[PDB]
Amino acid sequence: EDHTLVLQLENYQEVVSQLPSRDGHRLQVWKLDDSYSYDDRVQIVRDLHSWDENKLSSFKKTSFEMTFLENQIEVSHIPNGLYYVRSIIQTDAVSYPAEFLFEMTDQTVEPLVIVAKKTDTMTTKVKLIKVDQDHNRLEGVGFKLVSVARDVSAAAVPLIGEYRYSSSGQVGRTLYTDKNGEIFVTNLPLGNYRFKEVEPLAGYAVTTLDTDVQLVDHQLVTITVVNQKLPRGNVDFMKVDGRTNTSLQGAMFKVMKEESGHYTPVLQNGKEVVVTSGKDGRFRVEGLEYGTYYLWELQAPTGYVQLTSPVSFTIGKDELVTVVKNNKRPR
Repeated sequence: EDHTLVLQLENYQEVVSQLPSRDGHRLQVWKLDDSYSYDDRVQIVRDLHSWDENKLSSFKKTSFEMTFLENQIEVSHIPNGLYYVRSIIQTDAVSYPAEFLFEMTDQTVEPLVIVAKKTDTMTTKVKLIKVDQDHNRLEGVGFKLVSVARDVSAAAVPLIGEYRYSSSGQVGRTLYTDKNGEIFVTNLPLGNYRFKEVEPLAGYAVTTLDTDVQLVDHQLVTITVVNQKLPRGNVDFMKVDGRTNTSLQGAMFKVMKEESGHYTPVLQNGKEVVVTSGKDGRFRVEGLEYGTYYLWELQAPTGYVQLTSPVSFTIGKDELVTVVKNNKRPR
């Protein structure tokens, strides 16, 4: 009449981590009548599998206190009997369904140890495939996943591991393509989702920021997102006095792109790109993807006025050296 049952679970540490409280849980059981034998456990468990209250109506429904210890659960103060379990844990965050029988007799060595197999394992599944325009797979591209309600990005989706929904998971994560270009997410609730390409790989331009996906059942949904690999080019500059066309040393610029109304620094060789007109007026930007850029003037040549706006330039397939003119400060 005072037995303890020890339950070991799949992915035990992580499941526990997802529990609000390790304390106050109960194990729901049915205590079987004497027409049932533990010798018949395979067939019993099969015969009770398809839920029907008419299969259970003769049994005594009860429950026992559980505790989640470090690597296993203990279930406390269990009388002698033959007991059926359908669920070990069932919460808003975590479900651990499990169908088995256990038997306590006066001969039972304490504790009884059962390694419980998780049941009800089908899950939603979505696979994102990231490619370039020739369908090479792209590794290391970052996405965030958001759910969608009536077209709006309703929430950042919580996740654990790599990558599985959990309603008590972390909402702040960027998901990154693997060596096969793939992101794989399981157990998302049914519904409408959007993968947002928040972190493109340099050299590959975003075609569509958002890629929508709808999970209506448990069948794999695969979506393919296409990036534009951009060629690279160079530009030679020469800083001169605009009246005399003689070269000027010491004009400093930061190279920038524009994004959403502000200038942001171009990064190359592990830093922001700064260029300085040389003894001959010359400077240069090399490599650097096709697109539109700006020379943001940090410092004018001695004796010269600051340019009134940054110098725009476009790198593209289409002068041998681009001349940048400076006006001598009258004063």
